[PDB]
Amino acid sequence: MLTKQQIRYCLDEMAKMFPDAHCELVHRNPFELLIAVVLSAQCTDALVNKVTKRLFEKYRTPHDYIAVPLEELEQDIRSIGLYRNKARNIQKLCAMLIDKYNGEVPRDRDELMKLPGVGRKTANVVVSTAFGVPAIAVDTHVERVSKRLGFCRWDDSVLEVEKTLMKIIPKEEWSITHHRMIFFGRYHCKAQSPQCPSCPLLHLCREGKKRMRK
DNA sequence: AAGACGGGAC
DNA sequence: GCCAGCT
Ligand code: SF4
Ligand code: NA
Repeated sequence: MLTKQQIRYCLDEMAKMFPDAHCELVHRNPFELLIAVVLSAQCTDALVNKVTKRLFEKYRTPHDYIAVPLEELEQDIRSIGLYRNKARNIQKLCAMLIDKYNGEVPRDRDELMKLPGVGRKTANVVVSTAFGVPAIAVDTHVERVSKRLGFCRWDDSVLEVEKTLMKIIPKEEWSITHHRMIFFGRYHCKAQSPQCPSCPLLHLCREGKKRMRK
């Protein structure tokens, strides 16, 4: 594992490759963000944006979603994949907003997790992006990056990764940091073929060196 | 707690 | 013919 100073180093380095890193899910309000992320599970942001482009014009409120039969909503998000559970989740999710959350989107991370299709990662993205509540959402790109660079053990839970990062990054930079990591991994340290050869972090990256040899 | 859910880049 | 998080 890397020292805290080296992880701070690494992050700072990522903050130079991606100064304007941000959430790529296109949204206009917390409600649209929430649906977007839910639709995100095991799916590219690019594709989600492609679909919500039209989806968010037909549906704009929790009442709009629960007004149509499951079938319809399913076809509206057919391209996404996992559209059955997602369609059922969204409708139930919208019902809850109405029944227990005064028709709005709750700003409490744990509360969000009560929503179907909304896990910790999803809940963290929402509080942080929509509500400014510092939080580190650990997703495929954050987990991989953390593990290859040695931010943590190759065997830690996403939760352990989250706690690890929280211990390091100042509360004030969790969100932005998280975003830079996503970018660093989505666009550089890519799962399929990482750009190790030109990686500013190859010098302290066990995964890079290992990949360079092989 | 493994398994089930279901367009794009090689 | 691997990559993008509830029961
Ligand atoms: S060296 Fe390679 S594997 Fe390590 S962070 Fe850079 S691109 Fe990722
Ligand atoms: Na949930």
